[PDB]
Amino acid sequence: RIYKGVIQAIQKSDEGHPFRAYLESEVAISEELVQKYSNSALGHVNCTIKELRR
Repeated sequence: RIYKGVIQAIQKSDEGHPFRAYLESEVAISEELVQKYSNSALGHVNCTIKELRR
């Protein structure tokens, strides 16, 4: 129930996002990137990307 990332959330396209708002997303990805480690469970693969976050 993401809720935040619902279907209507697509409306964001209508809001014609600026640009910097997306950049900040880097903080979100950073959180996920670390979560990607889960993929590393399969020996290792996504963990390699984690290196980016350092």
